[PDB]
Amino acid sequence: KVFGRCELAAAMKRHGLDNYRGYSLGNWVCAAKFESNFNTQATNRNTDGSTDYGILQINSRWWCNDGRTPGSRNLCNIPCSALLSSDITASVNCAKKIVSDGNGMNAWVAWRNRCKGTDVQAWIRGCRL
Ligand code: NA
Repeated sequence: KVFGRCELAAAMKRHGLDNYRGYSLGNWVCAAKFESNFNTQATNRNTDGSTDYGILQINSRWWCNDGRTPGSRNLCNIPCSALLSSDITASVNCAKKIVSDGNGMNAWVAWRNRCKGTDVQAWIRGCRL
């Protein structure tokens, strides 16, 4: 599924991500824009052979099991395939664990490089929320 901007903002809010760990909803929308372009089926292979999955490009190194990342953990206790669903519940639940891990949203390198410090409210501007 390819979400619209305000449609994803609404889905993230419904799943309790708005101001989760003090990150406003525009921070989450901005991260999703630059990680996946709002596509739940987004995948990206890393040079180390881990893979990033879904709207927030969650990595198999630590967070999900894909059976092909030697030495990796599955700290969200999910198959990485669950992160590709039209239903964002698994991605949101896992992102809550990631952003609690100690470096906040810096875990998302696209957030640090493209969202952090910017006018992230623009990402929810005009949305009925
Ligand atoms: Na893994």
